[PDB]
This record gives sequence, structure tokens and C-alpha cells, in this order.
Amino acid sequence: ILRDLKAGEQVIVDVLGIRTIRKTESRESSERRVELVVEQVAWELRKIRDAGGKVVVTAGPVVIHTGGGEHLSRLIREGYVQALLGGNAIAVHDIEQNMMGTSLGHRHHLKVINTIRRHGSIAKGVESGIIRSGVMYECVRNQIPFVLAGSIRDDGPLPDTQMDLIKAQEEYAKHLEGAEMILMLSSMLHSIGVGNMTPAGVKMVCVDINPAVTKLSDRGSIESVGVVTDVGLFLSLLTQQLDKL
Amino acid sequence: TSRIRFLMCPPDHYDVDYVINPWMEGNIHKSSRDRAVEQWQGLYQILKEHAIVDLVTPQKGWPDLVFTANAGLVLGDNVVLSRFLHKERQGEEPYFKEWFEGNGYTVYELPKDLPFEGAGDALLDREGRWLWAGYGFRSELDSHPYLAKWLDIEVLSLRLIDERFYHLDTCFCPLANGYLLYYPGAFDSYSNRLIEMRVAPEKRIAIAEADAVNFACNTVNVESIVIMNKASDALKQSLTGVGFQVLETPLTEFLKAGGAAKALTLRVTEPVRDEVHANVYVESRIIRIEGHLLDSGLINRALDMIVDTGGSFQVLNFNLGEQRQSTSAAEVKVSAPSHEVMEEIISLLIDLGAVDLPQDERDAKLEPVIQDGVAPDDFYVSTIYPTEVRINGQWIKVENQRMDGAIAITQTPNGLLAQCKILRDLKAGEQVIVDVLGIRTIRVSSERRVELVVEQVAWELRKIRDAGGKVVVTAGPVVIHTGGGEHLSRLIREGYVQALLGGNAIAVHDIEQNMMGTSLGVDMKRGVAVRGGHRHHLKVINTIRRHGSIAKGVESGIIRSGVMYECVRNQIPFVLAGSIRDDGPLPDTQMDLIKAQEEYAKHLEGAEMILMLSSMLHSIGVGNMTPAGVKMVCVDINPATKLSDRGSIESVGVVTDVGLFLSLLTQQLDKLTSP
Amino acid sequence: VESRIIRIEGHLLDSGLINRALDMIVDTGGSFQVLNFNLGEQRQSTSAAEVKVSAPSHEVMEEIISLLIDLGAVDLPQDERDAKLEPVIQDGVAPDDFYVSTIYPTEVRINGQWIKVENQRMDGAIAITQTPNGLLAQCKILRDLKAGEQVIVDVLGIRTIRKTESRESSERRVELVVEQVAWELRKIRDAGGKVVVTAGPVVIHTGGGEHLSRLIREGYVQALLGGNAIAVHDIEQNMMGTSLGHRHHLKVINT
Amino acid sequence: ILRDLKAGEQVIVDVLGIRTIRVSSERRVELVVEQVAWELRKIRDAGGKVVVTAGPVVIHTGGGEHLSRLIREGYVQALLGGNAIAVHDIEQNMMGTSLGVDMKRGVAVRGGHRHHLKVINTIRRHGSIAKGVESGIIRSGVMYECVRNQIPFVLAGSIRDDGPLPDTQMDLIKAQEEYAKHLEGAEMILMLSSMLHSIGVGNMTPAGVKMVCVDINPATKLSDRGSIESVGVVTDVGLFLSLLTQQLDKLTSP
Ligand SMILES: NC(=[NH2+])NCCC[C@H](N)C(=O)O
Repeated sequence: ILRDLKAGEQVIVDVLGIRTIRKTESRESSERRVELVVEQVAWELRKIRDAGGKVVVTAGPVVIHTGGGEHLSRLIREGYVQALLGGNAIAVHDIEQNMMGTSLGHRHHLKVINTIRRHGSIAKGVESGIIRSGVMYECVRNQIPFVLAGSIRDDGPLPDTQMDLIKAQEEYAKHLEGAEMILMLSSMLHSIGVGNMTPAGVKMVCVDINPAVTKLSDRGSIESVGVVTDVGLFLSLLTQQLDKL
Repeated sequence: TSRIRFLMCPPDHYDVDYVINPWMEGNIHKSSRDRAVEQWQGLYQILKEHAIVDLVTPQKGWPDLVFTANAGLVLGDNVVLSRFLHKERQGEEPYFKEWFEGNGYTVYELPKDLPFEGAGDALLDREGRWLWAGYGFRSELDSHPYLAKWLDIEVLSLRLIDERFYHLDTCFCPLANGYLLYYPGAFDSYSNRLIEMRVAPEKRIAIAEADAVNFACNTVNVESIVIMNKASDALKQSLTGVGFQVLETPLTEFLKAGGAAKALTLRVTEPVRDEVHANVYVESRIIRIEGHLLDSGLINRALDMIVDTGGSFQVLNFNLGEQRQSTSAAEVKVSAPSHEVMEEIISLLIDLGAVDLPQDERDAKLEPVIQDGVAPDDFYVSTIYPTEVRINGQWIKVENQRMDGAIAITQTPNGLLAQCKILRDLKAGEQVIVDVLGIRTIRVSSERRVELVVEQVAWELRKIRDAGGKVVVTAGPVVIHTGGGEHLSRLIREGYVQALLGGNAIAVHDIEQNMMGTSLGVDMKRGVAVRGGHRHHLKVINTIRRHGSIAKGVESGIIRSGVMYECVRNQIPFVLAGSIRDDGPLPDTQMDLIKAQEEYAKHLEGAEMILMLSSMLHSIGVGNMTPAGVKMVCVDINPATKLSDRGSIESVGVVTDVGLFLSLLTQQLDKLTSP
Repeated sequence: VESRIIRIEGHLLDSGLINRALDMIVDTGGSFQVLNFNLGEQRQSTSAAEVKVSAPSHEVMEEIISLLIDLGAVDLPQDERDAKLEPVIQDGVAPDDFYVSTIYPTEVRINGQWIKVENQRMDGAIAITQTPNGLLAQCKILRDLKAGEQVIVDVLGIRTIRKTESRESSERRVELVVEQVAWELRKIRDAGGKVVVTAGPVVIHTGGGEHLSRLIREGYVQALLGGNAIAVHDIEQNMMGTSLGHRHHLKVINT
Repeated sequence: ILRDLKAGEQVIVDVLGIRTIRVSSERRVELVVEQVAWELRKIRDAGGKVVVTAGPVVIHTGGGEHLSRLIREGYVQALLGGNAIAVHDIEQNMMGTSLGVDMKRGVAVRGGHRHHLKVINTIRRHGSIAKGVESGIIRSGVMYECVRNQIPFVLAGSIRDDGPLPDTQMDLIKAQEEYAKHLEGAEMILMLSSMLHSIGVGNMTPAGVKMVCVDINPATKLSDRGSIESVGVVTDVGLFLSLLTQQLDKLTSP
């Protein structure tokens, strides 16, 4: 794996001189209940921004896999997001989409992870101009803090990813301080995690298509709302509904 | 003094005329009174060969008078008279009272509207040591301390949870020499825990559902004789194996009304010990609650949570507000069968904004921390809501609120600080709130395919086990939630599993199910809970950290069964990978994920097959590390499993419930052991 | 605006009974005022509450009393009245404002007597007959009604006899498809082609209704194939702004 | 279509001369299986009446032998269904296929309509499912058992029916009538994955009748009659039926 390579070793490049040895037959919800919710979330998100509040977002790679990418970029770009919490995959997938227009097809994916490790961090791949757009791009430009927490499933990982889960929890917690809204977009594990840490009196929006996730918004109906459509659609609507000024 | 006497009543006016239990349903006027007579006569006559039998006069218009087991409870010269829940049986009370009075018994009557239905719902230990009392469907929990005082006996309370077993004597039967005949499925986990503390395993005779719906616990025991309706051969061997002689007599016309042998009798000569006196474990506490109770269904929320948790209530007063839009106020006497249950209930009501009577307000209890990152026994588990605790008479706001934590009290220059902390952050010297005093808050695979795959995978597990191969299982907490953990621990125990790869949560919930019978506070004997609490599994996390490892938890005796138990007992290597959502974590969880990946990969070497039991995050991680030519079975209920990408040859996927799969899997591995 | 006082009994606080009653009232368009509350002495004692109900019109009052009847609410001993009866004058059609039966055991008051309804079924009417064997009340489905029969209208003189605890994909793969379908549908219309639509009531239940209307309105649809439900649900949405709540639904079919 | 063929017409046979020009947990399903089994046993002993309404998925999924065993052993007093469930069950027993898919395998690259159209045509030739059993060409299955043990069944027509069978009621006013008549005195209704028919049957049933509703799609949530008299389980219908007969067996042990 990439992180086990030692300076000095020879590594195969290009595609000459390679064959495989397979056997033979080896080889042989509701929707405008959503713009309902959206229209509300949009307005809450408005006034918190104006009032100098603090919004936190958790996000899974599914944001990138649907259209969600550039929409989250705008949000962070236009002052709506004061922190972003995720894992390895959301950062690598965003960077793959912006650096190549693809979203995992493994060559593109691994080439991204290797490049960011070559430069030594995501902020350095931005200072050096290899990253010029996207979710992670905006965070660095606009100095929005992010924490990427490791998982048992991580390729690489990126240098930025916190593979010590104890410190990862403490970094999540610290950045959650004073949060008024937590925006949770298809972030599966990270949503539950953030939930656990967050006290009442904090508005929490939860989006996923699995309406079996929104099930686990076991707080008020006045401090929790859960919708069940894809974040692409959601973040899309949320962006043009926000744009209506 | 050694002569035994029963009260019965002949079925002259017997029939099924109404429906007040599930057995009666569909059975109205389907009773054959001739067959009822000859069946009653059979019992009467077998009973007269071993005892005395007195009779009440039968009374037209009260068919269920034949079930004298519910007339009251007699101990010595005292009888507490039954008070029936349903009015269809309330007209029996005068006729029972009259018989009891005419036979010289001192008759105690319960308050009106407080139900209690007699020896049918309360059963003496046969060596007179105590009284077993049921509640849940008929008798009320708050009748129990009356029994203790009036009959002067220790009273133990058991909660019934199956509506087919609505009287204690339908699923519970103390016997001579201390043997017990019961049906575990009729009780909740706390009640079962209790039975298991009081009656030794060699003296427990837990019966099967086939025997229980023939009313095999509804048994009359004289000395070494047990009389019932129908007994399986398995049951007969069990009983006569320990010295009882079994007598079967058909009682099916009475099963149509929901009773059998023991329901048709009442033993009025019961052993009185001089050393035996009143004793109540039932506790009660009065709370006050205010808001829009009728409006937001808050009062109905709270009462539901009390019953569901195994407690009971009496609303003492309800008062509508001043004007039309005002807040309502209630005062509720809350009752529990034990302190442990009271603490679960009060935790749940604190959360809702209930508060103590001014006269009963108390300081929070404190116990010190003596180990870093370990809380003392019975620490209070915080919630997401704003919280004040009462220290030295003063209510103070808790800081850094957060849900699955403890509350630590310390002295500082500027006064007392009350702080919410997670378990691992607790430091020696700190004082932590325990108990519940002084606390308030301020607020799609077809059937055909699943069977075929179960055939294949079973055949392959058998094959690999015989060959000295290596099977690796990766499983998530849903395996335990869904109810499939005994199936998993059986696989591990019988040698089909060589390594277990998982996370923090599956280990916690499986130890939780085996220590308490709950997974995330939801009792497993029932499929349900009005809510479910975090007290049970946080206590697990804290206990294991106190010991220092799951292995130390097994060596000490506090873990006796389950998945993790079997891994330890049969030296099966397991790896627990950390995640961002982990409570605790357990001492055994690897929170360095570079090390985790390494350990996963090492235990994956030489694997011939991998079982992936509903844990997406871990199944992908494990898949990523495995080369082709390893067989992979992937089970999850969400079709997006479609990440089984390696072809028909070496990766099969099935879309169904994981416990259901595991259930059929062990079943299939059994019928391959027939020859 | 109309007011009534109802009475409710049972285990009101722990069953959620009185909570459900208040919810129905407010959600259906009325308002309530709890006048009094007698608490039972023990948990199994019965409790009673008297509640004033307001509605903005008669139509909404009877909609609300209907839902309350199911939960077992009654008129005061003093306010009991006979059910209003109106005759059937055309086979298979009920008189305006006929009461719509539910699945629960029902009694009606005729000539001061409470009478059990036979052949109880939901979404029917109740017919009253004087027979050689006395008064007969039976549920009938609308199409079984015969000219001459008397049928209960309004909501007076009706109570239920329940026991106690009786009563206690991807998305812009879509605008992908859409954009294609839209264009095909365009040129077929222009070319004088022929488009056929099948449609289930789910079109109406979501927003779909008026959108399908436009399509048919602006020449895009040359035939429509469906069932009973799509037609009744469309007509309910346009005639009342509701979409099945059974009174609205049955009133449409009867009309 | 088959019913439009007139005597005298010549019809192409064989294949010559033809070308074309182109989510309930495990714990809950078991508990409900306990309850429903106990209730079926109870009702059978009492001389009660259990009514089953079932759709073709029962047969597709592979649960028909379980259903025909229930009917054979006396737990079912009436069967209410449609054209399709009758066709596929006779198809499975005559050929081992449901919609051309071999049942010995869980799979088919495609699956053809030849097998069940041959069933529809054969039964119309005899004139009834009953005549199909008397002649020997139907020897097993759901419909077989109904005929052999004289269990009344009603088959309601629908818009999607091929054929139909001679036994299908294509006048739906009559269908509703026949459904309602066979529903009188029912103590329990089993609803085995057939939404259209389960709703129709529900609409006609008064409260106080026990209703078990089994379907794999949670929207079953149309079980509206309360915890007391309507239980719903979300799982595969054949799997349910499999555990159900298994549970009815171990209640026959003593
Ligand atoms: N001890 C008993 N099991 N008694 C059975 C009583 C049966 C009676 N019909 C009832 O519902 O109360």
C-alpha cells in the first residue's frame, strides 16, 4: 500500500509487462415535503449567518457522488459554514472531482491520494496550485477549519486524516463549541458521532435517502428535522432557495 | 397440621359467556358442559386421593366461579380477598367472602379499584419462605405491599409480558423441595434475573412453548405428585427424573376459558413459619409534573414510560390551569418493584421535567473516583438536556452538557463546579453523582434463494471446519440488535469461526444482552420498548474498563455467555476497530487505525472464507484487503450488498435479515449432523 | 361558528384518549376548552372530562363529531336526541349529509331507543326500517340503497360500543430522463401523434394533479386510462381540496 | 388472445415458419410467528373460520407448498385471490416453473410465457380448475388442495388478467359480493402479500376480526386497526409461511 513504500524501492510505472493469471472461467419519502423543509432550513441558515452565528456541516462522499459538490462549495464560499467535519473519503472524492472530473475508476482515485501525500497536506496542494476548486479548496482559501477522522476503510490515508480516534473525537468536540446549527448531509457514522457530542438547543438538519439512517433524530421536532431525498437535490434546492434575494 | 385442603367449585353453571383474556376469544358458548363436568370430575377425584376438597356453592351467572384459584390468597388464618379487574368476575367476590367468613378466616379487603386476583396471581414458595407475586395484566403492583403486611410474608414481584400468560400461575409453579416449573418467555429480563438469583439451576425446570400453551405450569402439587392437563414426554422425564410422579387429566373445556388444573383449586392450608415476616421490595416516590399535559400528550408519554419500564403509578391529583391557555399540573405516585427499576424510571422522568415534592428534595449522592477513567458503581447518566444538581442545599447548573457522560463535582476558588464528563476523562479524586436524587432538567431476496444460499454456505462451513481451514467473520451491532447473537456465539463455540473482526458497538451490545437481556435498553424478551435507555450499556462500558479487558471480565465471572464470551473461552482472536462514534471505548478497542488495519490484515492471512454480517464500514475495509480466490458471503438487508463485485464464482450476496440468515444457517448445520 | 359540549370517559390520562380527541379537533379546524376533570381515585378508576368543542361551520362540526364518536365521546344525559333521518329517493344514492359508518360497533337512537347497527362495515350508510321484528338498523353500501329507505343524516344520536381498551434512486438522472421525455412528448404532439397516459391516485396524492391537467389542457394527451380511485381522488381534490378523511371521499362518490 | 379464438380457425403450432423483423427484526418475526401459530391452532380446534387472501408473490417467492399444507391440514376455510396466483401455482405443479423460471434453481437468464399460457389454455379446455383436478392433470398445489378438501375459493378479476381462467369472476360487482359472503363469520384473516386484495378485504371487515398482514414493503402500515386486532410483519411471505408451518409442527409434539 502506498504508505508502506520506502525510499529506494523500484516501482512499476506505465502498463507494459503485466498480465493476470486467472483460470479460464475465473475470467468467464415525499418530495415537496422536502422544499417545505428546505425552505425552512434555508431561512434558519440565512439569519444565523447574518447574526454572526456558527454553522457546522458533516458530509459524506455521497455529497460528491450526487451533484452536491459545487453547492457545498458555494455555501462555504458565501459565509454559511464555519466548520466542516468528515472523513478521508469526502476529501479525496471532492479533490478527485475537481482535479479530474471523476468520482470513484481506481487509478484516478489512487493518483489523488498519492499526489496529496507527495505535497504533504491538502493546504500545500492548494498553495502549489494543483487544487484550484471545490469543497476542500474553499475551506483552505477561506480558512474554514476541517477535521477528517479515520476509519477502518481508509485508502492512504491523506496526510490530513486523523487516524487517532481519541484525538479525532476531541477535535470534533472542540470545533462543535458554540454551534447553533449542525447541517448533516449523508454523513452516516459522523452524524451519530456528532449527535452524541451535541447538547440540546442546537438546531440539527439531517438528510439521507435511507429513511432508516432522520430515524435517529431522536430530539425535539423543534430542534430536529429530517428529510429523505438525496443531498444533491436537497443542496441544490437549498442553494437556489437561498439565492432568491 | 399435615392435612392438606383445597377449595374447588363445580361447573354447574359453567360456560364461556364473555371474553376477558385471549383464550376466551372465539370460544364464547363453545363450552361443552357435559365434557366440562366429566373433566372437572376427573380432577376432583384424583385430588381427593391425596387431599381434602371443600366446595363453594356454584352460582348462576358467574361461570368463572369454578376458578377458585382467584378467590383470594390464604396464609394461616388470614386471607386477602381478591378484587377483580373485570366486572364480569366482580360478582364472585361476595360468594368468596362469604365462604371465607363462614370458615373462620380473618378477611382483609383491598381498596376499591385496586385489582388483585389471588393465588392465581401470587404463589407461595412451597417451604413457606416467601411469596411470588405477579403483576402486569390483572393484579396491580401496588397491591403487593398489602400482601406483605396482611399475610406477614416477604413478597417478590415478577412482571408478566405475554398476554396469553396473564396470571402468574399459568407460567409459574413452585414445587416441593424447592423445584420450580416455569416458562421464561412470559417474564421480562429483570424478573428472569430475579428467578435465577433465588432458585438454583439444578432446581429450575424451564419448559418449552409447546408445553406452556397446554398449561403445564398450571400444575397442582401435593407432595411428590404433580397434576396437570397434558405433558410432553420431555417434560415427564424431567419431572420424574427429580422424583415427581406425573398425573395427566384432560382439562380442555376449561382451557377454553383460560384455566387448567391449578386454576380450579385453592389451597387453604398453607405452611406458616414463625421466622417469616413482612418484607417489601416495592418502592414508591411522588413526582410533580407541569406543562400542557393534556395538550402535548406529555402526561401520557410519562405514564407510558413508567409501565413500559416495569413500574406502576397512581395519579394523586390533576389540576387544570387558571385560564384557558394555562398549564396543567399533576402529582403522580410512581411505583417500582425494585430500586434498580426505580432508577431507570426516575431517570426517564427527570429527562421529561418531572421534579420531586419540596418535602422530598434531597442532595445528590456522591461517590469518589479511585481509578482514572472509571466511574463509581451506579453513576447517573447525563442527557442532552440542561441539568441542575443539588449539592449542599444548592441547585447548580451542570456545565459542558453532553449525553452519555457522568457528572463530576469539584471544589474551586469561585465555588462548586458541576461538570459533565465522558468516562475516560474522569480523574481519581473526583466526586461523581450516583443514584437518582438531586437532579432536574430545565426544559428482498426470495425465499427460494435464501434457502439455496443457506444450503451452499452451510456445506462450505462444514467442509472448511473438517479440513482445518480458516473462516473469518466480520459483524456489526445489527447482528445483536436484530436478535441473532446466540446464533453467532454458537458458530464460534462449535468451531466454524477462526477470527472475529468488528467494532466497539457489537462487543458492547452483546455483553449488554448477556448481562441484562437488553440491547440498547430494549428488553430482548419483548420485541419492543416505548423508548429504551442508555443506562444498561454505559454500565457495561464502565464495568469492562474497571476490569481492564473483556478477558478480565470473563475471568471474574461477570461475563458468562455470548459472542465475546465464546471468543475468550475458545481462544478465538478478535480485533475491534475504533470508530468516531465510539462510546468509551472498551479497553480492547484499537483507536489507532493504522494499527487496526494492520491487525485486520494479519488476521485475514490464509482465510478461505469471509462471512460479512451486516456491517458496511467493516465489510468494505475487509474486502479491500482480500485477494481474489477467497470466498465471500455478504449479508445485509439493504440491496446496496451490490458491492459484491467479485463474480458469481467467489462472492455470493443475500438480501435479508442477518439474524434470520444466522437462524437458518445453524439450523442447516444441524441437519447435516444427523447421520 | 358552532359549539357543543361532549363528555369523555375511561382511563383518560394513560391511554392517550383525551390527547387524541384534542388533536382531532384542532387538526380538523376547530378548537376546544376543557371545562372540568374528575380524576379516578385508583389507576383503574374511570375518569371523566367535559369538553367544549367549537367549529367554524356546521360541516366542520359534523366532521369533528364524527371522529369523536369513534373515540367514544357522548352528549350529556340532557342533550340526547334522535338521529335525523332522510329518505332515499333514487336507488343507489344516499341523501345529502348521510352519516358514514366506521368499522366499530355502533348504536343509533330512534324514538328514544338505542338500537344496534347490523352488518357493520366502514364506508357505508345506515338504513332504518320498521319490521315485524321491530326496528332494524343496518349498514349498506351506497349502491345497495333502495328508494324509500330512511337514512341517518347529520351526527346526532350516534355512539359506539367499544370495550374500554378497545378504545385504548438518483435525482438528476431524473431531469436527464425528464428532459428527454419532455422533448419526445413535444414533437409527437406537434406531429399530430397520439399519447396515452395511465395514472394512479398517487398522481393526485403528490402534487401531480394540476400538472396532468395542464398536459391534457395543452394538447399533450389523447387518451387516459385508469381506475375508480384516480377519478374519485382528482374530483375530491378539486371539489374540496382534500385527498383521502372518508366523509369527503364518500360524499364525492355519492354526488 | 385465447378467448377470441373461434372454431374453424387454423392456429400455428410448433416453432416452424416464424421470424421477427427487428425490515422486521428477527426477534419480532419469531414472536409474531408464535402468536399467529397459536391462534391458528386455537381456531382450528374450535371449529372456527380462517380466511386467507394471497397474491402471486406467495408462489413466485417459493412459498406455495407451505400454503397448500395449511389448506390441507385444516387451518384455512376460504381462499380469496386473483387470476394470477391460481395460474402460477398450477404452473409450478405441472412444470416446476413460475413464470418460466425453474423453481429447482432460483434463477433464469430470462424466463418464458410458454409454460403458464399452456396452463391457461389447458384449464379453459377442461372448463374449470375442478375439471382439471378430476382429469388427473392437476395433482398438487394450492388450488389442488382447495378442490380436494372442498375449500371455497373466489378469484377476482383484474385488468391485467391473461385468459382468464374459467373460474375467475370478471364481473366485479359479483366478485365483491362473493368476497363479502365468504367473509361472514371470519375470526381471522391472513393477508399474504397482495395489496389490491388485502385492502378490498379489509374494507369489508368489521372490527373485532383478527388480521395478520404480511408484505415485504413497509407501506403494511395500512394496518390501522390497532395493536389489539391487527398485527403487521415486514418480511418475505414464503419465509413467514416457512416458519409458520414449522411452528405449527412443534406445537404438535406432545
Ligand atoms: N388462575 C387462573 N389461571 N385462573 C383462570 C381464570 C379464568 C377466567 N375466565 C379469567 O379470565 O379470569
